[PDB]
Amino acid sequence: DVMKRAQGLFKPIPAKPPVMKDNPASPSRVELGRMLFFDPRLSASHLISCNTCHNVGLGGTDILETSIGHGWQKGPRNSPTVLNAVYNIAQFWDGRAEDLAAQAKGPVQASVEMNNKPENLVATLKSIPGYPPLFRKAFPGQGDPVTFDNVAKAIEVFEATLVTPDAPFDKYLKGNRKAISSTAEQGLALFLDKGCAACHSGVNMGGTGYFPFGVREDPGPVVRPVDDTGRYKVTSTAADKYVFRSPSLRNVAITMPYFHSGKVWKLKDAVKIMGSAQLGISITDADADKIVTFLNTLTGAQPKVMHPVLPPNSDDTPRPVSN
Amino acid sequence: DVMKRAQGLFKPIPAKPPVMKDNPASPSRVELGRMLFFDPRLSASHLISCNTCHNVGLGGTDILETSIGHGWQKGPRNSPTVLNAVYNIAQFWDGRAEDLAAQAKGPVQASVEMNNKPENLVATLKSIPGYPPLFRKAFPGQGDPVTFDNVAKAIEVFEATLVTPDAPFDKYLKGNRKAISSTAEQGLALFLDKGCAACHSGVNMGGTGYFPFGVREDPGPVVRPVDDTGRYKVTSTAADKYVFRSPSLRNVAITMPYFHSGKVWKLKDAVKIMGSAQLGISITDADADKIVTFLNTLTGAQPKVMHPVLPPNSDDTPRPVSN
Ligand code: HEC
Ligand code: HEC
Ligand code: HEC
Ligand code: HEC
Ligand SMILES: [Ca+2]
Ligand SMILES: [Ca+2]
Repeated sequence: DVMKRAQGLFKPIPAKPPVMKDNPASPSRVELGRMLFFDPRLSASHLISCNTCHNVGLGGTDILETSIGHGWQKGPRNSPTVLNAVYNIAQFWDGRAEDLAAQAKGPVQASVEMNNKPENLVATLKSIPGYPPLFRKAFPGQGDPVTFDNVAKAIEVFEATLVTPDAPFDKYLKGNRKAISSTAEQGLALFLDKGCAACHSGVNMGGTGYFPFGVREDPGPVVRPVDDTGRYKVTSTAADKYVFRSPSLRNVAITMPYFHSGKVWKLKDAVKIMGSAQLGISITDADADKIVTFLNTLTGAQPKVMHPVLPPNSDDTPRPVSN
Repeated sequence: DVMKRAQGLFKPIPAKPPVMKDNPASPSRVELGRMLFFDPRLSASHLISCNTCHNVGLGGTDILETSIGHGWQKGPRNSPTVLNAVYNIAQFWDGRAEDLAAQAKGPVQASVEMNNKPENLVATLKSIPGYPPLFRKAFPGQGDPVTFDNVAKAIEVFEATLVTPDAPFDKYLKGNRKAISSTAEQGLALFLDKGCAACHSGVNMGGTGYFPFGVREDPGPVVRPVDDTGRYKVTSTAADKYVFRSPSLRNVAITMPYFHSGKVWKLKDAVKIMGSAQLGISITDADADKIVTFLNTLTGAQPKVMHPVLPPNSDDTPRPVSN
């Protein structure tokens, strides 16, 4: 039976946030991470926060082809969702960061994203009187707790709470056959039988390893821009050219556009391109429609996040830098 | 007694949101307005929402000298707080919009702010399947409820909930003498005795009328940029040159920088400039410090807003425009 086959390849998202080794999630550290995720003072301009590009109301992404950051500069890649990102084997589309705490240091410093630097960020947080007390509560064994590393750890334990349990497919995996429609179940059988679960398996429906984008056919220079060689830039290993981490397909129906280039807006087109590029098949329009109906059952409960009330500047807070 | 004098000039913010005539606040219409306030699809770029420039975590402002909108374009004016704006006599620093619903049509259309147009906004909301149902619930007697006017009305009844009761000064006005410090009470006596309450009175501590910025002395061409003649641009009446609405001073300690130009970062400097420019006095540093201690008692309870979960695009949703 397709339910039993699925139960051998995928797992539901747990209700409880996962534990980060060597980063305990106290109430104070998670609260601090939620404040920092929404605080645009993490950026040089004081205008961009993590929620700008990973909007918790829009599936943890920004619904753009590629992100726009400091100075209205467009980046090379589509912003992947923060939802469930804690269950991926590594972070970024090329897997270059080992975990969420390592990842968070990237956007802060990237000139086309937040355009900040660690020293300015620490000075800024130290100048906001309400922040050092919260760092002391969250990192109480440190003489100097307001550090870049601690910013990254706080944001990690907050992001570990941004999981989306209870999608209809997870209720199916727990044994409720009626939680998805017959057409969704036929999409699930097509997903399994065409081979998609090789690269999109486990608790996260993906995020499990590194694969060429174009195992069987080049997706072409729009969907796969030639200069973006993926993990090759990370490892300098020729076998990594055009290799990317598979994405988690959880919440894919609400995180358009698709692929690391953001050039494919319709989920049905992304499914057909995956069949061609990865599997050398031409998926029919009727089969692609059933697979999309199945992928729509992977949208989980969206987190319900209170927007933080952030502590005010002092007169010594650094002034925004917008150039 | 200074408490009795204050009770004759100011009033505390009511706990209940005020009623908007001809815009009833049903649960559905207020919920819709909260979704729209946080939805960056109100902008051409799909990246800017009202919360970008009126951040509910940062006192309802953006803590910049002047706002930056579409294309990284800097505007001429500092963003005033949305908190308590429902109690001002008119909206914008020049009072050119009669109420919050009229005001909301401005940022949507301004090329240096959201850079949208009404027809594109309506088409975009109609293309997001979850939005027309919510407009029907909020505006049930209309055959075509997804309109620009209705967007503005929904956002108005949401903004009428963004009031900040329970500041320490309001507890003092209700008869608790100990709710503010002796030094704050001395600041209050100085505020009254120097004449500041003529222009900063009532329920909102301001927002009550139109006054020259520079009754007694020109603040100079940095703090009062010469090309920004305030209400003169609205009325073409020469007596309105450099006339601006007085701001509400509620939450002023957390809404820096100050004045419509955003050029004065320190509240103590703004107090001294008000004494010179408006009253022809040189406030001493000790008196300015007591007045700032009093203004700090005007920070009320900050609203606790759940970030909305916004309905996803369809494949017919217009794609972002970033140029
Ligand atoms: C827009 C200008 C961004 C801002 C601000 C932040 N992020 Fe981001 N994020 C962005 C892009 C374009 C990408 C992909 C880049 C690449 O080279 O692959 C990312 C990636 C992430 C991830 C990885 C998720 C995954 O691999 O599945 C995470 C967890 C993430 N971003 C988190 C994050 C945080 C915490 C931020 C504030 C400190 C932040 N991002 C800002 C775009 C932008
Ligand atoms: C491994 C060899 C894969 C197989 C087989 C399939 N997919 Fe895949 N998928 C894979 C990668 C490495 C990526 C990212 C490629 C990139 O550079 O962007 C993807 C991406 C998708 C997406 C887009 C998701 C998103 O952008 O967030 C979808 C919708 C998707 N894959 C679906 C899918 C289906 C339905 C498949 C069977 C027909 C399939 N994939 C096979 C790796 C692999
Ligand atoms: C930044 C790019 C802005 C965006 C996006 C929005 N607003 Fe704004 N707002 C901005 C400025 C610079 C100003 C002052 C302009 C002037 O000419 O005076 C405003 C003003 C307001 C007000 C008036 C408050 C008062 O007079 O006390 C309100 C109520 C307001 N803005 C609300 C608002 C809403 C609801 C928005 C989304 C539709 C919105 N603003 C976007 C800067 C920017
Ligand atoms: C009317 C004649 C006024 C008197 C007397 C005082 N103020 Fe005022 N104030 C007034 C206006 C019209 C404005 C806005 C001017 C502009 O173009 O920007 C202000 C502004 C302030 C501010 C800044 C608040 C903010 O930017 O949100 C403060 C802190 C302020 N006023 C304080 C203040 C004090 C302490 C006064 C007595 C010494 C005083 N004001 C008098 C109009 C008038
Ligand atoms: Ca995407
Ligand atoms: Ca201000």
